[PDB]
Amino acid sequence: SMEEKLKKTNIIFVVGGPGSGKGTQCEKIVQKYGYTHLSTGDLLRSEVSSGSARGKKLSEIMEKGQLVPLETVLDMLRDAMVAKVNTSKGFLIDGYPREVQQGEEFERRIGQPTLLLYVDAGPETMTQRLLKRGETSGRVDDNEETIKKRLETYYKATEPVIAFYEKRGIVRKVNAEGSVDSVFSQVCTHLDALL
Ligand SMILES: Nc1ncnc2c1ncn2[C@@H]1O[C@H](COP(=O)(O)OP(=O)(O)OP(=O)(O)OP(=O)(O)OC[C@H]2O[C@@H](n3cnc4c(N)ncnc43)[C@H](O)[C@@H]2O)[C@@H](O)[C@H]1O
Repeated sequence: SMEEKLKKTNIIFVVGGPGSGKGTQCEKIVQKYGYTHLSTGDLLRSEVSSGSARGKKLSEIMEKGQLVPLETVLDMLRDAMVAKVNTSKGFLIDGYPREVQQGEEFERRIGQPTLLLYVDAGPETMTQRLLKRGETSGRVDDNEETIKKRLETYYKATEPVIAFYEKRGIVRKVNAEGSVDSVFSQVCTHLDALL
């Protein structure tokens, strides 16, 4: 089973706000440590690209800055894991869990996290990076009004996730401000402590 195989492979939740640099940092973790980077947003956007009726409904939700329903995103993530479970040296789950129920369901049905890497940026920094990214086409959810809704959703639903895992004792926090290299230096100090 999935649950059985995953007991021998580390799972790291990587959680931060929109434009926190979480994805950027996950790609550097892959380069250095050779974990599997799975992004729920990337999975959802591929389904938009497919032009399915579901992709249509997903673009509407993402373009409003809201959370896709839990079962839809958890099933896609699960499939992505099954596809790599026999070769993976470890999983970086980027952008899930984004609400407390998402963590509960994942742990009940898939597996338990070793670590939550909290990429902690301020909202002014987040807004700057997303407005900058929005100067090129490709992410229509970088619309300035959608940036605001994404930040609101993050503080309402996603910050409570950090506090939950903090109590459990698995949170390692990095200051997400500064250069990519300076943020990654912190990430490495924490990962090198365990890995
Ligand atoms: N679990 C879930 N449940 C329900 N719905 C879900 C879900 N997961 C996703 N969704 C849906 O999908 C949507 C999109 O989510 P995501 O795919 O996670 O997109 P995001 O919040 O923009 O983060 P992303 O990883 O792309 O960007 P990053 O912070 O790396 O920042 C990248 C930008 O910052 C720049 N940057 C990075 N580090 C920098 C640094 N140190 N200095 C300057 N710029 C930096 C980069 O160059 C780049 O421009 C959600 O809003 C939601 O609707």
